[PDB]
Amino acid sequence: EMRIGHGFDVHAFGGEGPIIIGGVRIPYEKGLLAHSDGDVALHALTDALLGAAALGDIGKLFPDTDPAFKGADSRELLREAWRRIQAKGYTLGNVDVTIIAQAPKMLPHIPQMRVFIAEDLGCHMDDVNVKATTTEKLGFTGRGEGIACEAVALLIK
Amino acid sequence: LEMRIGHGFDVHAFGGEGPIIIGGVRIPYEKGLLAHSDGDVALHALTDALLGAAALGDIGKLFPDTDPAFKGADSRELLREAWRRIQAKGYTLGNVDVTIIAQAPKMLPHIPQMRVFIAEDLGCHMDDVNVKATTTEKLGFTGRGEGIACEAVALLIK
Amino acid sequence: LEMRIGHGFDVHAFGGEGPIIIGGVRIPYEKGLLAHSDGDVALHALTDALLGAAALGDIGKLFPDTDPAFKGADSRELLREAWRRIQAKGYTLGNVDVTIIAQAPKMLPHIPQMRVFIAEDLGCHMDDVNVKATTTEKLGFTGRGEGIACEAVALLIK
Ligand SMILES: Nc1ccn([C@@H]2O[C@H](COP(=O)(O)O)[C@@H](O)[C@H]2O)c(=O)n1
Ligand SMILES: Nc1ccn([C@@H]2O[C@H](COP(=O)(O)O)[C@@H](O)[C@H]2O)c(=O)n1
Ligand SMILES: Nc1ccn([C@@H]2O[C@H](COP(=O)(O)O)[C@@H](O)[C@H]2O)c(=O)n1
Ligand SMILES: CC(C)=CCC/C(C)=C/COP(=O)(O)OP(=O)(O)O
Ligand SMILES: C[C@@]1(CO)OP(=O)(O)OP(=O)(O)OC[C@H]1O
Ligand SMILES: C[C@@]1(CO)OP(=O)(O)OP(=O)(O)OC[C@H]1O
Ligand SMILES: C[C@@]1(CO)OP(=O)(O)OP(=O)(O)OC[C@H]1O
Ligand SMILES: [Mn+2]
Ligand SMILES: [Zn+2]
Ligand SMILES: [Zn+2]
Ligand SMILES: [Zn+2]
Repeated sequence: EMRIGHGFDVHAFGGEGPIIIGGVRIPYEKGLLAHSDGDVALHALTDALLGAAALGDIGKLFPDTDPAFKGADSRELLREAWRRIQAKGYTLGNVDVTIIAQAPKMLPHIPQMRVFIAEDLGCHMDDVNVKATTTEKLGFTGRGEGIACEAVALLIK
Repeated sequence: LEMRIGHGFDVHAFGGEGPIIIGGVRIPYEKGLLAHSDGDVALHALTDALLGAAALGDIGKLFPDTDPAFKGADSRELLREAWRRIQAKGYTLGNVDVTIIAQAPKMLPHIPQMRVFIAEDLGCHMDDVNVKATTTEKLGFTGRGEGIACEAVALLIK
Repeated sequence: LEMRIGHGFDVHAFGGEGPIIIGGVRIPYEKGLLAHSDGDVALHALTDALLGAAALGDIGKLFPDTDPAFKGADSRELLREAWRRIQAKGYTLGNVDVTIIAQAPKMLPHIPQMRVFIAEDLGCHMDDVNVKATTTEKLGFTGRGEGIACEAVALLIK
């Protein structure tokens, strides 16, 4: 059996940098407003993984209303989601993540992001892709109001 | 033997009175959605993903804005009919995953019923259907309460 | 038997004179698309989907906006070079599905020609390439006619 999933997330800028994306602290004039650590990339990825396993989404598994997850390490959440996916008999095919942001520059950090995500999913780095694109000053990402991220995931068996 | 991927995306603007129909579910809201059909963004994006996997183009290439026969149409009927044409070509369902993007109303209490509706229209197990929701934290047209967007991916098997 | 999924997304802003180039096709329009290369949002998003599935990064990494060698670049050359690298890694094409998000110009008449170009660029049959277009009902930056967005998913086989 092969199964696909798709995730999508958005956080607004606010407060002071740095931002955490893909598990990586990236310097920036602004921070990301969030109940958790604000990791848009890892939230979208988790949604894509949960989606492929028909387990719902981060909001189902870890509510924005529970004080246990305030300030939470989004990597913990990723690892918890992954344990529950594996408990259902799933194994990783591949993941592909798309960070949508006018700034900061993401490319320097992508290698460490992939290190983190490969480790969290107990897979090879070769099964994890991350990329970035701007929207050329258009939309809320273009105007510097926030960052969006998508992910797809392919699961096996 | 063969596996195929599809992607769909759809947007409707709010307008007039509630309720809204999303994933076939009547959801109470102070506003409705503007559409030629019933406005089911979630089912429109799903349909587009299924047709795209089967390389049959899209929902426009089957049910045009022009035709007055599709006015107020049950998007489930469109879904079932696109599904018939996809099956006519040899494909069976792998799985589908749908992402509703909206600031409001809350979608989560309605997701189980949406999945029941979609699993039936596609003749599959409910375990092959996933629906989720996310806000854009007040950002963009969805964040400002102007509309709702939905995305879907589908895997088909031949 | 190994299959891999990829996703790409891109946006370009309108500006300067038409025509625009989308999916390889010169499309008459009142404004152009501002880019470093020729501005083909569709092929960029598609290239990213393919590169993503192969875990080769993205177009910005492969073809930096800083390098003058890519000024005015034919996006189809970028697509074919990315594809060559993916194939060197042992991948063959499952299928692709592309969604153009634009208020105008009208994409439908041009889609057959886009599919021919993409099919040629990937050494595949047209059956394995789906392209569709949709609007966001006058919402957001595409709805206001500010630019054009494109998403793509891809399935690769090793
Ligand atoms: N319109 C919406 C948007 C999100 N939700 C749910 O609430 C949770 C929190 O929303 P966000 O992920 O957008 O911060 C989501 O995970 C989703 O399950 C909802 O029920 N209705
Ligand atoms: N830029 C666009 C947008 C939509 N369209 C067509 O309009 C149909 C319906 O899309 P919308 O009603 O969301 O605009 C699609 O099937 C597509 O063929 C187009 O040809 N060019
Ligand atoms: N926030 C961003 C946006 C884009 N990028 C990178 O810059 C390059 C070009 O981005 P654009 O597609 O928006 O022109 C890509 O390589 C992308 O990986 C980045 O490193 N950080
Ligand atoms: C998920 C996808 C494919 C989104 C692109 C669709 C779109 C037109 C967004 C508008 O930008 P916006 O949300 O920033 O609206 P605005 O520019 O009016 O703030
Ligand atoms: C991830 C969760 C978990 O507290 O927190 P946020 O940081 O608000 O992130 P988002 O994906 O916007 O909402 C889902 C929440 O469940
Ligand atoms: C469902 C159809 C047909 O009435 O129209 P709407 O419901 O308005 O949705 P839209 O995204 O404008 O186009 C898709 C059409 O197939
Ligand atoms: C395609 C490249 C080539 O210089 O430039 P642009 O044509 O500006 O397109 P975009 O996707 O915005 O940037 C990525 C670059 O690789
Ligand atoms: Mn998407
Ligand atoms: Zn989040
Ligand atoms: Zn629609
Ligand atoms: Zn581009």
